[PDB]
Amino acid sequence: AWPKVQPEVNIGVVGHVDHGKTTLVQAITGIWTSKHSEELKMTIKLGYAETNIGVCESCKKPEAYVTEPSCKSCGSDDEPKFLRRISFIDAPGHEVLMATMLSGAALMDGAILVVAANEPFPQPQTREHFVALGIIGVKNLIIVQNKVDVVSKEEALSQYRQIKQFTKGTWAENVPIIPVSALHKINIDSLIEGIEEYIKTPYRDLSQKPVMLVIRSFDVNKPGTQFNELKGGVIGGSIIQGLFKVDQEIKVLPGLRVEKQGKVSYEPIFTKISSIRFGDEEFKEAKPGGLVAIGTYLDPSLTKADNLLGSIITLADAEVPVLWNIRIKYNLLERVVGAKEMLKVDPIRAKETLMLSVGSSTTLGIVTSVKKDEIEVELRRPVAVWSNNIRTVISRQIAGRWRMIGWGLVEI
Ligand SMILES: Nc1nc2c(ncn2[C@@H]2O[C@H](COP(=O)(O)OP(=O)(O)O)[C@@H](O)[C@H]2O)c(=O)[nH]1
Ligand SMILES: [Mg+2]
Repeated sequence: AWPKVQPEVNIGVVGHVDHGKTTLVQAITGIWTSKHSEELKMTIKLGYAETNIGVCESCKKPEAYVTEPSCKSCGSDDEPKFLRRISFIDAPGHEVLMATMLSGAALMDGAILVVAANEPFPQPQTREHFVALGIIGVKNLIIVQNKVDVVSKEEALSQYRQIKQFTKGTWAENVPIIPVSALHKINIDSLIEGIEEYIKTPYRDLSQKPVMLVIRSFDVNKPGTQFNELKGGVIGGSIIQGLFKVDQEIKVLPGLRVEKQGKVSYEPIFTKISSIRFGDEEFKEAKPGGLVAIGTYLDPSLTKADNLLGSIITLADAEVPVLWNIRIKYNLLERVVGAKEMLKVDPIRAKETLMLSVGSSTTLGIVTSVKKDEIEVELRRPVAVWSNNIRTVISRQIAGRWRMIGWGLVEI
């Protein structure tokens, strides 16, 4: 029947708070995103909801589209044609969402801009998310008009107009607008069809060296003491490129922090892949797409606290520079994140202490020199630079709190 494969596409869900991202994700997948549980909390709150997509050939559209191995909803006893498993990226925070997208933490091959039909468009967060979408160059964008139930058939009209006008003269000039109610499960199939049409699975260079982004780490082992029965540490993450295998030898970068009297260094952590799993199904290899769990032979202490948070996984023999001093070609956002006002950002200065997030990593840095849009930065925690223009997000000290001011590309 329907096979069991890992997800092959990451689709980000963006849009202003209370507009219905989580509800939309639940509509498509049937999963309520976690782990926010009770509102709480540098841990990366990110929900990964998965589902398979299929087409009921014997049905017409959009009803032919299903997420379960049945076509009964269409009226056929045939089995649907499996297409692909999808992974959705959802966030509890607007700040968290911006930091994830701008730092290259939330790898997405396309996205979904959630827009409430009951609020004036575009809301501030909708704008900022749009700029974010543009910057990281996700062009496969579906704009979703949500909450169409609490609005007259003619108010969504006005909204659509506003959207299409907002997009004219931009790259999103031709991106579609699909109206639905996430809450009432209305016209969701159409959105699946659209997801199939405008957000296609990209070609992936199987040759490139394997890189995993560690977005979490932990200890599976239970409270009752195993006593030598202990399962090794598990690392959760997203694979950027290439493939990892079971039993494959890998290393964690930068790795273990060592301090020899004011002498700060990092030693790569070497281990073997004991297991791979997406969801609750086990696998043999792991490619880009979706959130993976990697069973290792690590001592569960090294991984217990999301301790290897902000790290990178590569093959053990891979030549990846772990840099202490980096160069960034940066840009300043027009608005400080989540702030109401205008041009309240000064370009980067001399001895300034910043907070840089490169991927899942977060470290303090000091600017040593600054050209125009070219800054040299010295870090308290080095960064594994696995490609040329990997991205970072920049925060400076304002009023006793870290505030995102810009973003940039690392250059070597
Ligand atoms: N009337 C209506 N309400 C909705 C719809 N979708 C979500 N809501 C409500 O909006 C609130 C915010 O939903 P949520 O999914 O948490 O939004 P997000 O996570 O901020 O995108 C929830 O209390 C829902 O009850 C919709 O399609 N119609
Ligand atoms: Mg939510």
